Amino acid sequence: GVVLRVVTVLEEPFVMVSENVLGKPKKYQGFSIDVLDALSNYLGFNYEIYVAPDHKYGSPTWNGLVGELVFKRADIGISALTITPDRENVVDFTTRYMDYSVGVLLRRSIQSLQDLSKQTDIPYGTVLDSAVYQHVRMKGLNPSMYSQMWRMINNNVLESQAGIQKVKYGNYAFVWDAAVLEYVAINDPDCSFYTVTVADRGYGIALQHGSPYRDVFSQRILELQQSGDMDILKHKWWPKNGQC
Amino acid sequence: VVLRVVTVLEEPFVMVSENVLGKPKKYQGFSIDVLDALSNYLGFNYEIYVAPDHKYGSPQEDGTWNGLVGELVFKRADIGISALTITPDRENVVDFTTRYMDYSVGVLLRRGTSIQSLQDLSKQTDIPYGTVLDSAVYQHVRMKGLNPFERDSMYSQMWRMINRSNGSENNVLESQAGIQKVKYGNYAFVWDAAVLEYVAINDPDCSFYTVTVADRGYGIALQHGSPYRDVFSQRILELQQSGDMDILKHKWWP
Ligand SMILES: [Ca+2]
Ligand SMILES: [Ca+2]
Repeated sequence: GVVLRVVTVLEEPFVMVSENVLGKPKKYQGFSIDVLDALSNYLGFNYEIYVAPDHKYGSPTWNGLVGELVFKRADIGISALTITPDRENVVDFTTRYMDYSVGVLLRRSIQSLQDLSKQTDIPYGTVLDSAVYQHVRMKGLNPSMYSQMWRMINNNVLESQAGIQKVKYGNYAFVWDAAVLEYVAINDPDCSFYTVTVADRGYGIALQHGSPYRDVFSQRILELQQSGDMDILKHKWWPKNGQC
Repeated sequence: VVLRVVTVLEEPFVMVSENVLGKPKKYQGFSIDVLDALSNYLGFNYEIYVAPDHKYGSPQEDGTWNGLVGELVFKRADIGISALTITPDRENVVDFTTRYMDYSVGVLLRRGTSIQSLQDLSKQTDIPYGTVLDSAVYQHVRMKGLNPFERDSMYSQMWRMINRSNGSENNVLESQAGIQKVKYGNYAFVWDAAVLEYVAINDPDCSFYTVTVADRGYGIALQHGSPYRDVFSQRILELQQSGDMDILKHKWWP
């Protein structure tokens, strides 16, 4: 079984450093890693993991993870990497292995992005100029809550843990990646958070443009999705089975 | 050049819009708009033709595919368009673009009832329900209702209703059959939500009303190793992320 280069980007609980002890090789865990193992175990290929030098997903030459692929320094790119047209142009993606959504972190009355966007008592924002910021903008100016969210968000934003922390010790809701948020919520030592749809796109696995693995990879991903296995894997990192 | 486009009639994905003496048929529909979007951007032209066997395609015991998927495997078509879902068995023999819309299972009911979900429909027996015998939905239901490793209470019920006599009681053998059974009798029809939705909307009497999540997606099938695969996905990604797709979607599902 040949060895493929896997480049990742830390993002809990998608890709995390599970082990890093002086004198030992770094080990990783997480939903994205599980999917890589499900594919490696079936297709019989092996691998070595390394993080994107800049800890960036990749923005237009290309930087970050996508860049590592465009410059053929990697073979696969496992991370909470969203499938977008620009990227799909420079690299090749599999099928989405999970749907990407925008969520809101609240502090222990709001129950939906709709309520969050009808009230003001609780200011709310995201990470300035980020993917989510642009998403709310783009939607907010279309031609019916997004418009009231943009009117609001567009002062109140910031740049990620800062937002997480705002909600914790102050009055503020944080709009951001829902899977990330949910994990943050579930695993909070004091259980001070609760989260609150739609899917504009999805998380993918990138391979270098014209890779011969894309096809069989997508097959295996679809099979894990349609068989119900993805869910067995999703519950491991996102279980509404207890704690908070 | 001109690309051969195969398809399967299905409302509102692909329908006949124009068919009048001494003229070539004209098709319309959500899937048709998407195809046009691709056609205009990549600037290619096509000629539409329907799946010889009116089926999306199943792996036949000869070791070859029939239906639409089959048209691509035998290189008779270049593009496959319709409410075709991206599935492992399929993607293994043909190349799919990224999904262009999500596929959810839904339920068609008759005005007067108050079933809020598949969960509810599952917890009552007063209104018998079902789907198409041996269809995709039939399988899914049987699969999740039979699984012992993870016993889904909902699907278990769903499953014992569907096969109440091995399928003779509540299953219809054609889409139209189940739809009409809801309207003229005591029956709930479990089918493709998008399809049932177009039917709910446009019912002349508004005697219908519909009600899950999605594990699949409808995709554009191309032939194994198609050169158009990558580029086709790029623009679908574009239409979705740029709210455009949502407009085409409000077109047939207002
Ligand atoms: Ca590409
Ligand atoms: Ca394929």
